[PDB]
Amino acid sequence: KSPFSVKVGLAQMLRGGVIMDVVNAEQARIAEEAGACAVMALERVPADIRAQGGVARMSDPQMIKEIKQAVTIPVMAKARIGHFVEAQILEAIGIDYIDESEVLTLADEDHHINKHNFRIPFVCGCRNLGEALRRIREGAAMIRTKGEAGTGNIIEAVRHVRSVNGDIRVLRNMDDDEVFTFAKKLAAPYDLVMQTKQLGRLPVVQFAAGGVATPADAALMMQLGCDGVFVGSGIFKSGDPARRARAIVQAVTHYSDPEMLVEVSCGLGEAMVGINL
Amino acid sequence: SPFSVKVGLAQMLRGGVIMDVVNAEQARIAEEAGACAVMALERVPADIRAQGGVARMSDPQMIKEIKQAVTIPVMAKARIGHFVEAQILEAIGIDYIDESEVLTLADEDHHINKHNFRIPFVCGCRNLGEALRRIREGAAMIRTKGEAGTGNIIEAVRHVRSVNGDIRVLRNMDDDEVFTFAKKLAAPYDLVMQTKQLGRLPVVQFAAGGVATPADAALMMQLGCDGVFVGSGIFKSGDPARRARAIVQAVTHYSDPEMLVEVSCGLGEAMVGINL
Amino acid sequence: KSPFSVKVGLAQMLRGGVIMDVVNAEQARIAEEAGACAVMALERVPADIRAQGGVARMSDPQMIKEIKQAVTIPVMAKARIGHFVEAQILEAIGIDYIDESEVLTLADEDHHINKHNFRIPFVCGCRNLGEALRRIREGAAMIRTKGEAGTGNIIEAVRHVRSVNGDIRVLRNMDDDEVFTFAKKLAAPYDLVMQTKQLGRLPVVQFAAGGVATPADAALMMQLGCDGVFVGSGIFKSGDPARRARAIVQAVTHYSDPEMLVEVSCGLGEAMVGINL
Amino acid sequence: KSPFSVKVGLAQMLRGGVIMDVVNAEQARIAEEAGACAVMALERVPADIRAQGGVARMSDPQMIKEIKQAVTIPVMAKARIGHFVEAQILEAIGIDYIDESEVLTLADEDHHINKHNFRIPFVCGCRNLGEALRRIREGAAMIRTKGEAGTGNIIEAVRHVRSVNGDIRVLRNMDDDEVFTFAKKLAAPYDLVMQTKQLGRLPVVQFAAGGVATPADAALMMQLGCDGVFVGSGIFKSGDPARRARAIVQAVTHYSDPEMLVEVSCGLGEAMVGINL
Amino acid sequence: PFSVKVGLAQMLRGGVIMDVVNAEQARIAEEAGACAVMALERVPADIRAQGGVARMSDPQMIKEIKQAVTIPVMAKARIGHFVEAQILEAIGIDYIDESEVLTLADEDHHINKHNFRIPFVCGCRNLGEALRRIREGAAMIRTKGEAGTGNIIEAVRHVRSVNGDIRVLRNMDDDEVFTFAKKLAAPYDLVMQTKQLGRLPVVQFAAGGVATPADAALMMQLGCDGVFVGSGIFKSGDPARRARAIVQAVTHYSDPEMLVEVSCGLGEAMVGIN
Ligand SMILES: [Cl-]
Ligand SMILES: [Cl-]
Ligand SMILES: [Cl-]
Ligand SMILES: [Cl-]
Ligand SMILES: [Cl-]
Ligand SMILES: [Cl-]
Repeated sequence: KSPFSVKVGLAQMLRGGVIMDVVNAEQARIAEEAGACAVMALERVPADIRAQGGVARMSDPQMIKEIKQAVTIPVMAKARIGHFVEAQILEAIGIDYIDESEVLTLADEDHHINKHNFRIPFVCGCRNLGEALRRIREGAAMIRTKGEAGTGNIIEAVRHVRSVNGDIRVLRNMDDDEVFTFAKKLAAPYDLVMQTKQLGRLPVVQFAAGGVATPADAALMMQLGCDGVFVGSGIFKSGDPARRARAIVQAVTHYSDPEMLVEVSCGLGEAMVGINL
Repeated sequence: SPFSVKVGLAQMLRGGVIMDVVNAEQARIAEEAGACAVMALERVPADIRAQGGVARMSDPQMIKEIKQAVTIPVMAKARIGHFVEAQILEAIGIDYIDESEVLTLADEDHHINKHNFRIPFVCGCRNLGEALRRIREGAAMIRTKGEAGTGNIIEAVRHVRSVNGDIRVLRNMDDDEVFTFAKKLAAPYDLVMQTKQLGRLPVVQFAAGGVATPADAALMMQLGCDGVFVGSGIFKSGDPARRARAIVQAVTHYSDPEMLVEVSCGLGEAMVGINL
Repeated sequence: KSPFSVKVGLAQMLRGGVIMDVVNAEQARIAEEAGACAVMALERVPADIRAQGGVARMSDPQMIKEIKQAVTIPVMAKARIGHFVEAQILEAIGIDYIDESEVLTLADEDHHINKHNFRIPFVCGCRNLGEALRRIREGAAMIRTKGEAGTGNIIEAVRHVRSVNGDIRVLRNMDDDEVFTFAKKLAAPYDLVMQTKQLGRLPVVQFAAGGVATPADAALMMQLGCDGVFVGSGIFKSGDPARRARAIVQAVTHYSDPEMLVEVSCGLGEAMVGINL
Repeated sequence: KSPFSVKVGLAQMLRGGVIMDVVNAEQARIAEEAGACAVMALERVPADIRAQGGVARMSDPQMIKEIKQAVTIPVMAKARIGHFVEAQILEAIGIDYIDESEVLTLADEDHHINKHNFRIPFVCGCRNLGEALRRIREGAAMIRTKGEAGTGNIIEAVRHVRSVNGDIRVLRNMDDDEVFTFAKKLAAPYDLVMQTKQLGRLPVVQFAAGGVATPADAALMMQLGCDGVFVGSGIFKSGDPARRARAIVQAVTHYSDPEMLVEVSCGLGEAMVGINL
Repeated sequence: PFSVKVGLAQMLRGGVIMDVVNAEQARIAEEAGACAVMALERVPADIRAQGGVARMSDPQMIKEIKQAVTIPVMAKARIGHFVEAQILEAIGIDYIDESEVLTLADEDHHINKHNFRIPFVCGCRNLGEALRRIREGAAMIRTKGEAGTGNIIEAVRHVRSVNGDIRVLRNMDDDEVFTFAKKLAAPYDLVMQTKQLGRLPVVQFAAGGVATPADAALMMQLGCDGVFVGSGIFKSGDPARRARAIVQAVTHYSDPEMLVEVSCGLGEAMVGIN
């Protein structure tokens, strides 16, 4: 198996999981104790990046090391889009995944990181199938929806999931002779388009992200065909994070069980208020 | 059919007022004033409008508290397209789901597939095409969208006259022209024809959005509605129990001006609202 | 005589009069004592509706009953445009006229009340001859100018009076064969256009309203050919309402007597400040 | 019976008929022998007016007298729109109807003839219900569709018939309170709009005209609800002009009988070629 | 019943329908193996070139064609001209084509085809249009293609559009079908029927610009049930030969050796217009 396949295989172990944003070791422990499949180490949640502005960069390696030592589940961290040196540093710290993330301040407007130059697997965002496939061709081993970051509004995530999955379904029964033109119109590599056609799904793990605020939101993403979910702001910017954390984890595990969804949602305290754009 | 059963259930609400309530005391006041059902929520449309934020399905705990406090039917709101919010609501054991545009839209392109549920749904509309599209998706009851949270009836009047006006056009239309009419409404032809034959919407049809006074409520009834929703209009007024009873009576006695005078007389401050 | 003629006849008794807005029984008494020909009962004057905003509706029947009991002159009250139930309620209270009024919040954007379904006479606003005739065909028994409400600026009333009267004068000597096209261009019913031509004036009583703030303003409206005037804000939002009320009444009665106009205007105290749009 | 009701009654005798354009007495005789209910005397058919251009006016009274003497059925003739003196002349010749016709050169861009000043009944064209009602208010006793003149293409006639009849149907069940606004939007007299509502059809005889080239076209107009048809150009250029005339007459009389329509259409010779605009 | 009319048209599957202007041509079409003939007084290439108003053909010429052959006879009525259709039905022909090559008679409404006993064919350019025509009572659908040019480009476009949207619909999330029906402006029930069947619920032919055997076989390889040919045939050295070649191309559409043979030495195709 190729080095890319190995990275793809590693991310498959996250299936059925919730990845939680954490700003310190206590939060990392709460996330792990609630049953998160991984933590995403950062110095500012997307809701605070949105509200405060400023330039948002890779976190101090010291804070990332503190998180990595506090838990036994995988640790991810964010690098700015195109900032291949930030990614070099992260990889050298010994974390498990890099998220080349649009919630940080864009560092390169025209090019993403060449992810094939790394041993560590990367996650990238997308809003549509063409974007997902372009990120994979650059070497992303996992894809998430961009959703809308820091608002608690699931609308954009739903749009992106339906866009990606919808185009995958179109591709499945398409006349093979029309696939060349479809690849052109997606601006995506033809070989990856054909692989997606043969598989009937994205050739890497696909998670939802952006605006998941409630257990209902998380389960909705799973019922729409995601492999798992990222939660950022939605937890520690809520009234009771440990309980809310557990509730989201349970919602993802038991996504097709309305009785369970009722139980975990019942009396959950204040959700993040967020912002309607 | 299971659809015809849901549609038959909603018929009991004809002649009624459905009231928004935020707690059990309010649910009791609504029931005692003679509401035909209550709509459980954590924020009235006037406060959603004023405060903003993302508005979602209410905590199932608060909904259970309301459902235990009254013996009339309980409805609750789910965001448009949020089929999992609807699954949760159904699992709580309430009577109706309102797939509601006053909450924050969750799916810009698709509504809930309401036929996948046992519980009946209410949906909003602004015109006949929209009403028929919602019914085809499985709505068992339709309301006007009106304008939410303003106390201004103008939009509800516009929507009621739009829906009823197109129904009246359809009634005497040349049959050969109905195909093109269905196309122009972007509505399913079979439901268009059913509406033509019936001379009205094939489900219960209520007014909603901006009903603030007994006069407003009776106006909606005189324009041909089966009943009215009231949200903000009550508990954001000076005396809600009194105002609640007055709206109920107005709907029951909608063609009786002497009664309308009596229930409107000395009612205290209506919601101030907003001219948008 | 037809029921419409009876209503028209009843409004003719207001000719030469001033109709005053009043918010309580004391004000109604002051208006009556100053010689108003009728009072218009309401919970908010147009200057306060303009300043405060909010939805403005039919007044509480209790306050209207209190006004009706406090005076022996006719009582009018306002209903929102198109709100035929508000009008039903007013008629059932036993007042003398309904004003289907644009100073309240519009209830029906496309249709006015079908005024022929009522026994009580209605007043409606207009800005031009076509609008006046459309209101009359719907069953208005009296017409007023819309003017500009709540500003104390007479400019719009003058515009509307000159527009209506000017088109009436055009109509008077017009070639009969051209009247069909004129009716079309006014979007007014041909029969009412011809009746106006034969009469040489509106077939109902015509009052000025909107922005009448001084005795000079009131007399100007009368010299321009109005049958009487409405005053709202212009009085009780002035420095001394009882004196100002009397002065306006006298100005309307003695509109062509400059010596009298001087006397009633002399030392009148502060007029409403208003707003120049 | 008002003088208008008498004119309207006279035109009702044409119901179920075909009116044919004729340029001389021989053609008038052929039209009558084929069973036309009336003839329309003119010096140029609409297909020649279209092709040649020039100013098209009232026909020479000599040629109209020659036609009127050649037949015992009613004789109509055309006057230019607004040309009330052409209409005076026609009436003084002693013909039976005047067509105030848009196929002649417009004489008054803003005003039609005041048809109430004449004893003779008039026919006017329309494209929609508002136009029809405006012509009737001016005194038209009969209405035809304008269709498209001189092309042999029935599309416009169908459009106009469906427009008029469609709006009549809308009007029939409309909320009475909404009829005022409907009259305004049609720019039509309210009283005539209400009369049409009560009757459920136009208050005068209504014929199709413009582009009727075949028996199928004629019967189509009748099945769409017309009282009869005008034919101009569609007839007289033929192998056997008399045969096409008879076929159209039979089609109108037997409009709901497909077997009869087959028979009269079978082997009819060349129809007018016409023009697709 | 509608299902009877739809069943009848299914017999035309694997066929070529040929435009004919007289009885000799109808005989040649039948002898060459056409599954039906379309009677008309002017081919679409002459309608295009000459202009004028184009209407239903004289019933006499239609009767002459119907007597000359034993295969089904179709004829054209103008869009919305329901009386032309009444007349055609009364002559006793087998199908009516409510046709856009004739001059449009109603800009806003088609014939209400359910009021007739005879099956109708209608044109389309896309799936929404096809479903609307079917709901009005069409028992068979054809591509509009481009009429009277001999250029297959528009037929290819329309076939790919219809079939492409059918394939999209087949594996679409059921919850998304309501919005898809709205966007097609098509009746939801017919959209769902199409989804369940995986094809149009009536027979679907290619038409417009089929000029060669290669064109005909291309339409079959793209998933059509058969083809219409108009202009493409009768102006020829040996009209009978081109007719037979197209029939054979449709029957043997996946056999390149056969396609070579029938195309070899065929004489001048219609010149047409780009
Ligand atoms: Cl940025
Ligand atoms: Cl929203
Ligand atoms: Cl307003
Ligand atoms: Cl002209
Ligand atoms: Cl009138
Ligand atoms: Cl055309």
